[PDB]
Amino acid sequence: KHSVLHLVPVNITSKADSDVTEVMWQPVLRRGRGLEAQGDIVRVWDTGIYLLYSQVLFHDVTFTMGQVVSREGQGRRETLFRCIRSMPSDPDRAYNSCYSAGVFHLHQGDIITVKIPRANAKLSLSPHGTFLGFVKL
Amino acid sequence: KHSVLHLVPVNITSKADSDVTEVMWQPVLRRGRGLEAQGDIVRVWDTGIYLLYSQVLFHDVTFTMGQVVSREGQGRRETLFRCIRSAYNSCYSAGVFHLHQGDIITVKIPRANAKLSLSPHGTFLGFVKL
Amino acid sequence: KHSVLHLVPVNITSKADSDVTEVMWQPVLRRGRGLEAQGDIVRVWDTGIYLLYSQVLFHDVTFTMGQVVSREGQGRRETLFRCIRSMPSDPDRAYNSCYSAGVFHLHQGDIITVKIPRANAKLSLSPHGTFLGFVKL
Repeated sequence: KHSVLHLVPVNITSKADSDVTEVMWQPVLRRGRGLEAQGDIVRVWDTGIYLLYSQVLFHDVTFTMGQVVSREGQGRRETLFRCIRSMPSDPDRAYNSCYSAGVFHLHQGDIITVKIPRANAKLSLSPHGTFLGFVKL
Repeated sequence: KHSVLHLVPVNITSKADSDVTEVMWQPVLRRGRGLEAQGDIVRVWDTGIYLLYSQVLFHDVTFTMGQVVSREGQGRRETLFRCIRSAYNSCYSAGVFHLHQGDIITVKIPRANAKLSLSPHGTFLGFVKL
Repeated sequence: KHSVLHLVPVNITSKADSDVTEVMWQPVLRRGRGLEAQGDIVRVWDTGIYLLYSQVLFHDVTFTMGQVVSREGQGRRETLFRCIRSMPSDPDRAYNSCYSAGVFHLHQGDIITVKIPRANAKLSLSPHGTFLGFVKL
């Protein structure tokens, strides 16, 4: 039976003079031990091929938002995929979700990140609006 | 072999909405018998972990729309995932969830008389047991 | 171990009087031989049930936009799924990734196309923004 992990937000973080916002994740479903949430990143322990999906629900008013999913490993940062979505100007209509997913080879030791490249991004903590998960294939 | 069900619309529903618009679903691809379409709902007969995806293609032009995918089991109703958006506009989302025998799955658009497309390649619903 | 294919864009074909734009793909992740990328289309050699996903990032503004994923097989073309957005009013608010995916029975001898139904559509060739993939289930 395949290893899987579905994660939802506990809170959002944004370092001082960075222009980055990330999510502190918590597991709500887990089978197997190939994956482990460790705060705002997810560590891979079992080398192999994984379906990886990300949704973020944005409430920002700025031109465009979108999250970047990348894998740190082997001295590199590699971008796996990115979701881009344009935002309305009207602020009471800023409720837009961005879903992307793909299949990628991950090695044990790799760190997976989900970054939104603005500071203090207005991201929903709602577990059904913003989430992240994994299925070993 | 993984159990699967891929479903496409046959119709929408009734005037007075209770603030919701729904879809009658027709299976066009199946493997295994642990999932069953019962009109506007899908029943889960085999407890397990499932990929569940949903797309809805809107013709409408209002506030926000999007769809709410939920499960109701022994006692309690629970939102699994949602797609939100602000003349043709598709809204896709998906996730992996633990579904229980006896579960009713619903896909509800939370507005009255939403104009939804019945194109089987614009609005659809699916399950893969993992 | 399930067969898989993650593909990224090498180029865009678009015939002078055809109203359509296609993507030439190349695999960056491959397991098994049941699928074969070929010019602007993917051939299916191993009959089965497949998860298929597609994202396109559009450079275009002022165009109602999205992609069509289809198969040709036993005599006739068939639309599997599409993604669609209205991407008009404001040109500074145009960028949107369009993602869709589904599970489909593919037959040996099937060609899989991703098409944008407009002449000379401007797409990002970015492998993080535009991609196609397959997982046999």
